[PDB]
Amino acid sequence: QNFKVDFLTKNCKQIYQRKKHVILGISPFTSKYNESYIRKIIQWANSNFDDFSILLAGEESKNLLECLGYSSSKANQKVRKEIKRQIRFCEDEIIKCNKTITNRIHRFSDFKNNIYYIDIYKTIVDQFNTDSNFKNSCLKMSLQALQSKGKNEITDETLEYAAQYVLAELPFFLNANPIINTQETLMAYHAPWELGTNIINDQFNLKMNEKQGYIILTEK
Repeated sequence: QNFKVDFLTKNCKQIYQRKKHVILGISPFTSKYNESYIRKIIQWANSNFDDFSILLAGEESKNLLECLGYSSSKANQKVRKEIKRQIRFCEDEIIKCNKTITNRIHRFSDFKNNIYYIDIYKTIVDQFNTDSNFKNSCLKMSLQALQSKGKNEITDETLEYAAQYVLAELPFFLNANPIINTQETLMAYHAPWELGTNIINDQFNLKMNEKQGYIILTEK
C-alpha cells in the first residue's frame, strides 16, 4: 500500500496474489531496520496478508561481529542486546495489530533440533563443501553482510567464518513451510538476493520450493 513490491520469480507473484502468509526478515545492526521501519513492515504485513511471521538473526550472528574485530563474549553480548531490542519493538507492534505474539517471532537459530531444518541445513552444507561455485556465491553474501553491518579488514578465511550465518539463514529462504509450519509463504526483504537469483537460474544442486517465494519491499 505504502510499499512497492518486486518479485524474484513469476511464481513469487502468483504466491503473493494469494496473500496466505509473509515472513518479514528483520536484520541486526542495520540502519534500515529501525523502530520506524520495523513498525511500517508489520503494519503492511498485517494489512495485506492472512498471517505473517518475523525472522530475526540467529546465534551465528556473533560470527559477523567476530570478523569485525569483536571478542567472542563481546559479540554474544551485542547480539543478545540487539535481538532483545528487536523482539520488544516487534511484540509492541503485534499487540497494536490485535494479534498474538506466540509463535509469530523466530530466529534462524530456533530450529536447530527441527528434523525439517536439520535436513535442509545438511543438504545446503553438503553443497557448500562439494559445489565450488555455491561456496563462492555464499562468500559473496558473507562479504556483503560484513559491509551492511559496518557502523562501528577482510580475508578468505574471514568469509568462510561469516558464511556460517548465511548457511544457517538459508533454510528459511528455500523452504520455510515445513519448519515454521505454513502451507505457502514469502520471505520479504528490502534488497535483492543475488544467491537466490542463481538458485532460480538452476546454477546449483539446491532449489527454492514451489510453495516458497522471495519479494523485495521498497518504501513508497
